[PDB]
Amino acid sequence: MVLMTKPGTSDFVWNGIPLSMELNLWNIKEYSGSVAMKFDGEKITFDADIQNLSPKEPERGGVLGYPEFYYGYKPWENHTAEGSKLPVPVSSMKSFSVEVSFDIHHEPSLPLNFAMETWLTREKYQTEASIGDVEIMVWFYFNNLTPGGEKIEEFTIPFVLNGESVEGTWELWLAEWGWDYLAFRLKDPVKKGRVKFDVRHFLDAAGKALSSSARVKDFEDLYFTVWEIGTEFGSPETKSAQFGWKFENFSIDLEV
Repeated sequence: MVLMTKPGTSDFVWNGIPLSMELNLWNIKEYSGSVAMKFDGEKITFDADIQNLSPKEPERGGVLGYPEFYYGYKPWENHTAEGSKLPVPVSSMKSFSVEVSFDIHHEPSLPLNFAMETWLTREKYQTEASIGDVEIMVWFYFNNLTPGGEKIEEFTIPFVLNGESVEGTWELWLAEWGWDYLAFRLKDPVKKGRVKFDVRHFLDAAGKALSSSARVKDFEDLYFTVWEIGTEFGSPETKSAQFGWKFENFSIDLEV
């Protein structure tokens, strides 16, 4: 159904859910080698064997790319597939569960993570995030990579792993950049498996962590715009990257 072999975005429908896939190499100046992202109606796969890498914005440090798929409106791209129910204000979200099976492989030293995220914005359809907005990530896996900012707290948050109810311990990392960056990183990373969890628990934790903020105000009034799922990779010193992944059994349930 969808095959992309260079940076780009395509919409698709998976189990009746309208989505967008983005072979996202946003911070890569140029590369040699190959990338391929595919959706065949039942699974999305991504593979990369690229070299000659260097950051597009060196001084910002951080990752090189984030191949991913998402439901909703991604502000930085002013894009959403047609028929999405997002954005919705945080306060209207009773629940938003996400379930997916994943299998990630990568050369051993590669800075990489399996991360999902949303952007909470003051206006519904912004084209950028700035002071007053929030980026919230949820990392189920990481290899030789720490989130931006610094660790400020740990949260116990439940989820279903391979069909079993478990309690994860999540480190919350915070950075105040052009917007507020919050990353919850699971202490026992999982490289492969199936997870089902409710985004509402992460939004509840973020709100508690930002209640004293001088930048983020009226947290519950922000708009939950999108749910992105992918793998960030790279660092300012990564010159080549070989990894790939497969996502299957995806579903989301939004209750407002």
